[PDB]
Amino acid sequence: THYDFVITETKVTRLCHEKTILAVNGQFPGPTIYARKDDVVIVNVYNQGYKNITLHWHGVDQPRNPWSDGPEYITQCPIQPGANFTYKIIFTEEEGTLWWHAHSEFDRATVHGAIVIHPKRGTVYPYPKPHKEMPIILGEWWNADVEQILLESQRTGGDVNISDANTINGQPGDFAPCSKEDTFKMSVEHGKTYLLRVINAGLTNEMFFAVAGHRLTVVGTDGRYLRPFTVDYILISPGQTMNMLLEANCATDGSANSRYYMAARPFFTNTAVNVDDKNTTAIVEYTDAPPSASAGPPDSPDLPAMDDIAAATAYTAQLRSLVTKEHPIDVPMEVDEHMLVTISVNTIPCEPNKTCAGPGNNRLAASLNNVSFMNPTIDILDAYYDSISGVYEPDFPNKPPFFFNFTAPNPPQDLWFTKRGTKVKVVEYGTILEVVFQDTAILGAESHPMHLHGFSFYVVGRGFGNFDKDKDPATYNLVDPPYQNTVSVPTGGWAAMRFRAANPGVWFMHCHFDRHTVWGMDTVFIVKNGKGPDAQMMPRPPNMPKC
Ligand SMILES: *[C@@H]1O[C@H](CO)[C@@H](O[C@@H]2O[C@H](CO)[C@@H](O)[C@H](O)[C@H]2NC(C)=O)[C@H](O)[C@H]1NC(C)=O
Ligand SMILES: *[C@@H]1O[C@H](CO)[C@@H](O[C@@H]2O[C@H](CO)[C@@H](O)[C@H](O)[C@H]2NC(C)=O)[C@H](O)[C@H]1NC(C)=O
Ligand SMILES: COc1cc(/C=C/CO)cc(OC)c1O
Ligand SMILES: *[C@@H]1O[C@H](CO)[C@@H](O)[C@H](O)[C@H]1NC(C)=O
Ligand SMILES: *[C@@H]1O[C@H](CO)[C@@H](O)[C@H](O)[C@H]1NC(C)=O
Ligand SMILES: *[C@@H]1O[C@H](CO)[C@@H](O)[C@H](O)[C@H]1NC(C)=O
Ligand SMILES: *[C@@H]1O[C@H](CO)[C@@H](O)[C@H](O)[C@H]1NC(C)=O
Ligand SMILES: *[C@@H]1O[C@H](CO)[C@@H](O)[C@H](O)[C@H]1NC(C)=O
Ligand SMILES: [Cu+2]
Ligand SMILES: [Cu+2]
Ligand SMILES: [Cu+2]
Ligand SMILES: [Cu+2]
Repeated sequence: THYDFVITETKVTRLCHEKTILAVNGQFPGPTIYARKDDVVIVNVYNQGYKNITLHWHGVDQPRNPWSDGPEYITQCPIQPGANFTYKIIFTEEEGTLWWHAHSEFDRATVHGAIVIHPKRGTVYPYPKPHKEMPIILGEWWNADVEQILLESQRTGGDVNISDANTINGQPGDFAPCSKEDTFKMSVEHGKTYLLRVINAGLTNEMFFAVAGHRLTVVGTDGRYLRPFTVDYILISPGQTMNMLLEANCATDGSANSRYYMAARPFFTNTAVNVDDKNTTAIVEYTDAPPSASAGPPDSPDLPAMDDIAAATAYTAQLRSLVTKEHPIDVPMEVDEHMLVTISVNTIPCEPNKTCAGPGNNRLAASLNNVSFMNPTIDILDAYYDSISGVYEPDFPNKPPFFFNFTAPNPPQDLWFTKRGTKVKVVEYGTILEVVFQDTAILGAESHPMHLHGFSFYVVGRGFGNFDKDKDPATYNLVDPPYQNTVSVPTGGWAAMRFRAANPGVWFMHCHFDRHTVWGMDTVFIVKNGKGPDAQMMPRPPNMPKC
């Protein structure tokens, strides 16, 4: 239950391009954290790299413990080069696959890895024990330094350059230059069942994923078991994890191919904007098969087309929490407070005496309820703890300031603009929230993977168009809604979720597309202390990084 994570400058080559990246213990992707349910894991982080950095344990509630949550300028100031910081990871309700990643600038492009939470001693999976288990991390690679990719977009105000490759476990696969020799491969035996722990650690796109010749029985997401269902492909958004069983029963007598492509490719609908639409591949190989069976290329799966919204919708519609005596559910039935949160990509005016590259030669930005989040220089949590004025404003609104036909295509150019601010939403301990995410069509309808630190939540409804507060709740799933930490909000639509705010602390909420995070598609919940020691935020650790 103890790890040393040294942030290292590491030389890595992909697509024949060598660069120095930040990595953890010289590994890209980084090491897997292994835990069992309810473990407490300690990670000593030594920053031996060239820049400020933080780490985040994605999907771990961290009850009463925002100090170890990681988001830069939200719960901590950064770990400076040459400094260290000890994170305490408190696992509670989570069982399944999570992941960890840098939470500073675009550093998670290379600084990320898996978290595996096994059933605790004396318990077992709700499904037959898989023969083997394999993390499958989907990601992106840029040939350029990712710091330079970010800085350039900061300077121009235009869109972030697309990645040069999509990757599986850091490897682009068979169809990228200088990549076929090191394509990720996994061995399977006929008749055995394998648990694929799929993590979308990319920065930019939701992804379709499939394995040629093999159906996938999805059994969990975001650390919570799902009602099992079997499919030919999945959709997975950045931030999400999805666990699924693969049954390796293809013929090993030579009558069938012995190699099958695992493949992923974006789900992306904005036909106006560029995208890294390159597929990424890995190989599932039946090892106990004759050498003649691997003669030709591996079989390829049918992936949905990149703009196939129906295929995305059809996968997401199947997600339901597993509800059993061993795995019960607690859907909040009586809501204390409703929020409607509009999600938009925006512009702000270009700074004086400069030309910008965003829409209308303005600067790109993003907003929640038309507030474009701006990081403070004293982190929110310290400001909250020490009652430091002039850092944040506790009046993030429950509703957008101006109602309009949110999802009507091509809104007028005046609706592009937003306004920066550092606003948070303060709630009393135990408040039951229904948060309805509403995509707008400003600068293009787009599916946003909204993520809440400190909590998972029940996704009780979703639909296309404008959420109707007087009709859509009538068909909410209040019985077994999926319990997620990151929700794919529909393209040009809405998603409703509920949770009890019973974790005292300072909790970031943001789109898990990093470009939208930096552009300001974020806010913060401050959950006040309740009554009782168990409802008290932990005290500040002695060696928090200085601001
Ligand atoms: C989001 O906020 C921006 C900035 O406050 C709003 O844009 C302003 O709109 C008013 C008229 O309502 C103009 O007088 C200002 O000049 C605008 N500011 C600009 C263009 O920077 C925008 O209307 C809001 N959008 C919403 C609420 O959807
Ligand atoms: C790395 O992080 C540190 C801590 O946030 C930054 O140092 C602070 O910079 C602000 C300017 O915004 C000063 O007001 C503080 O006095 C600094 N605190 C220190 C030095 O402890 C530093 O700027 C960051 N580096 C980069 C490149 O962003
Ligand atoms: C739909 O919102 C976007 C608009 C734009 C428009 C950019 C024009 O400069 C870019 C984006 O990044 C991929 C967006 O996510
Ligand atoms: C880590 O940082 C602390 C300062 O907070 C320092 O005292 C210590 O020597 C550093 N190195 C370790 C713990 O190995
Ligand atoms: C981003 O892409 C453009 C090509 O569209 C290229 O000119 C530019 O150099 C790229 N930026 C970086 C930092 O590589
Ligand atoms: C991936 O893309 C390459 C290049 O377009 C294509 O030849 C190959 O068939 C694709 N693979 C799959 C599994 O779709
Ligand atoms: C900077 O912008 C102002 C306002 O548009 C303009 O009057 C001034 O000439 C500019 N400075 C230059 C071009 O050096
Ligand atoms: C809102 O916009 C949609 C899409 O154009 C349109 O079908 C609908 O009629 C509009 N609703 C109202 C009330 O104008
Ligand atoms: Cu995350
Ligand atoms: Cu998170
Ligand atoms: Cu986050
Ligand atoms: Cu987004």
